[PDB]
Amino acid sequence: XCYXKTCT
Ligand SMILES: *C(=O)C(CNCCN)CNCCN
Repeated sequence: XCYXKTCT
């Protein structure tokens, strides 16, 4: 998930 550039 890139939800806040978190790109997990
Ligand atoms: C979120 O985008 C992640 C994939 N990592 C980013 C680059 N491939 C997939 N979903 C989160 C992990 N379960």
